[PDB]
Amino acid sequence: MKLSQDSSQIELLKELMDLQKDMVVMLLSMLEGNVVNGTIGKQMVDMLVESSNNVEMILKFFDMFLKLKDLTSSDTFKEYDPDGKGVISKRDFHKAMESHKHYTQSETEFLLSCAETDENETLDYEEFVKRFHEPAKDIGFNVA
Repeated sequence: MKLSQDSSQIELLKELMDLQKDMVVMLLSMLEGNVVNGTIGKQMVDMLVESSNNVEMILKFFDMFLKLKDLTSSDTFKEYDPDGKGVISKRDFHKAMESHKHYTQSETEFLLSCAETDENETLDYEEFVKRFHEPAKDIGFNVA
């Protein structure tokens, strides 16, 4: 949550999510040979219950950075940016995520903060998506 807004720690965020992927891998390894209603599975669900808030916040991170893809690829976004140039205004981006409306206002402002601002007020949303979504696609798979 903290590193996403800043633009200098992209590599640190990537390393952190790599560590998260390895942790989920070890948990899946923990879950080998488990029978239905197994003791290890019960202990795992207990751990998730103890870490409920953190799991919730991670899931929100992943869900917004996964819906970013079809938000960008929707036709509403492509008509807020009719040209195929690939740069959209900040106001047009705000209006696009409200026409899509799959994002709340909190998600709206968080995505705006995490998006790099430009002097032309037109950010490369291709750069935005190919920086954020693909890591989300790669690591969130293990959580799912």
